[PDB]
Amino acid sequence: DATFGMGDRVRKKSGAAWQGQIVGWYCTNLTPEGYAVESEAHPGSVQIYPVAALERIN
Amino acid sequence: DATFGMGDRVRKKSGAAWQGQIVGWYCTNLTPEGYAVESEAHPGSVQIYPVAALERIN
Amino acid sequence: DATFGMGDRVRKKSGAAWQGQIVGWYCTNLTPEGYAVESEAHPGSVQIYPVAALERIN
Amino acid sequence: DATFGMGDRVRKKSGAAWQGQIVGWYCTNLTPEGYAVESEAHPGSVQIYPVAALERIN
Repeated sequence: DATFGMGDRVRKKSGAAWQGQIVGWYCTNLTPEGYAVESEAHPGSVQIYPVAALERIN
Repeated sequence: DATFGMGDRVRKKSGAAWQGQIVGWYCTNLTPEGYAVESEAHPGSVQIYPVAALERIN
Repeated sequence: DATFGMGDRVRKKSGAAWQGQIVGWYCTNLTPEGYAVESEAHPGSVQIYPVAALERIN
Repeated sequence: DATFGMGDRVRKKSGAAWQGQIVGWYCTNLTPEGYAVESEAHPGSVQIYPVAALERIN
């Protein structure tokens, strides 16, 4: 079952930074559980990452 | 209700090209209906677009 | 000649937000003058945009 | 000095696929030597990667 849900606040654990709300999901063979995250600093900009790259915060 | 479903083959209508399968979805205020599309030419690479930017093909 | 130089602080004019420093450049037929911009809120994350999408700030 | 030049044909070595021509460059602390690559399959679409992720082909 899904690690995050819509609206969870998450950030990238390492490397390039990103922080904001879960706004969608995707699934490919390379990334069977991926999420779309809308930046809380840059409204409207969305980046997609594998679940292993993300952690939930407050 | 959703314009596309998982696995639909879609392409960008104009501007930068992209073509492949729907592999997810996202929703923000700027893009209330968006999709993740995995390239059929470049497996594993995914880009996200608003529904208005995409059209279904075969 | 180039509208921006390395290190200029710029933001997206409209739509999805982005703000930070110019860190590179690109040129294609669709985007003959494009820039890479590293977010000032999310260090390490870089997005690329056409010059017409960007404006210089302080 | 730079590993690639404008117009070199390159591909991603591993993970998500990408192949096409070098069309620009970028430099950040996380990625001190990065390149913009326009897909040869999807004209106009550009992705950016660190040099270590790319290899030159024919």
